[PDB]
Amino acid sequence: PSCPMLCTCYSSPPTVSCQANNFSSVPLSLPPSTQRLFLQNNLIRSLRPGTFGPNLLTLWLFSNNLSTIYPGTFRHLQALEELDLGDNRHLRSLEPDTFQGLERLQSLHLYRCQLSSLPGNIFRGLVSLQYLYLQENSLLHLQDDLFADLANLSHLFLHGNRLRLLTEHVFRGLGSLDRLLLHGNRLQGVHRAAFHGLSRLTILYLFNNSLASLPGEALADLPALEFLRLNANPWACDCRARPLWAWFQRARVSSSDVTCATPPERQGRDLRTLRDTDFQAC
Ligand SMILES: *[C@@H]1O[C@H](CO)[C@@H](O[C@@H]2O[C@H](CO)[C@@H](O)[C@H](O)[C@H]2NC(C)=O)[C@H](O)[C@H]1NC(C)=O
Ligand SMILES: *[C@@H]1O[C@H](CO)[C@@H](O[C@H]2O[C@H](CO)[C@@H](O)[C@H](O)[C@H]2NC(C)=O)[C@H](O)[C@H]1NC(C)=O
Ligand SMILES: *[C@H]1O[C@H](CO)[C@@H](O)[C@H](O)[C@H]1NC(C)=O
Repeated sequence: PSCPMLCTCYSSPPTVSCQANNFSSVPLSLPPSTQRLFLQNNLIRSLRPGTFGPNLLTLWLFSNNLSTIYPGTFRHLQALEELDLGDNRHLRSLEPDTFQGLERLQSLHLYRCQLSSLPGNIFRGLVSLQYLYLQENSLLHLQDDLFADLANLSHLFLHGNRLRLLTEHVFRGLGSLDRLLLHGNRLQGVHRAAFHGLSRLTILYLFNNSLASLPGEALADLPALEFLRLNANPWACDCRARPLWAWFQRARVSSSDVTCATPPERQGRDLRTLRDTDFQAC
């Protein structure tokens, strides 16, 4: 059985290229030796157990039409290092054990799949994961401990969702994280301890959200921070600004503008142009 129907196969490494055939299902008779499987740009609707072989290292399923990944689909892909399920606009939800088995996975792409929520334990056990792309879904909340096992995660992209709050332990377990992108949500509130333990984080984007203030304790929990983007938020330059203002007095970081939206008498000024005297009556 040497190459799946309408695909092209290569031997070093063992690769099966099945891109752009308008397939409705994953082709049959995948050689067990296959390490790279390229199924992007098809119209595949469902995935089931018994479809993928155990030697896969790379599996690209982006730009398909997936709506259901049945239980057990990925369970025996112990070796898998990269899984891209991005751009499946009707996917919508994932069952809680979808990634069980994938303890060697290093990159997981879930961008643009209409996810509105995730199971709280969906990323459990993904101890190898270094890159997780969840941008441009419709996510409304993230639970505490949603990433708690992801000790090696370096990039977490959550921009372009519908998040309103970051809770106390939403980022617990992310001790290796280097970049956290949360721009283009609707964030209104960040818990004072939401960034606790993010000791290696160097880049934080929070621009284009609905933040009127941010707690001073939270920036202080980012000792490694190098670049912060805070622009396109309705910053309140009243007594609420004092902790962020104070942090910026000491901070050595690159930053965007932090433009006051309110009160009218400070609208348009940068929050760093305020002086100690402006906060004396707080
Ligand atoms: C892409 O997947 C979507 C969602 O499963 C399909 O839209 C469903 O299509 C059937 C028509 O056969 C309807 O019963 C459902 O109302 C549709 N659901 C939604 C949410 O639109 C669509 O047919 C699929 N297209 C291809 C080419 O695979
Ligand atoms: C601010 O962020 C939002 C994402 O919430 C951006 O908005 C919308 O953004 C685009 C249209 O301008 C489209 O790509 C989307 O279909 C639409 N999405 C949502 C969820 O509303 C908006 O562009 C961002 N603004 C800037 C200047 O970056
Ligand atoms: C798949 O490929 C064609 C031709 O390039 C594309 O335009 C078409 O819409 C796709 N097929 C189906 C069945 O929709």
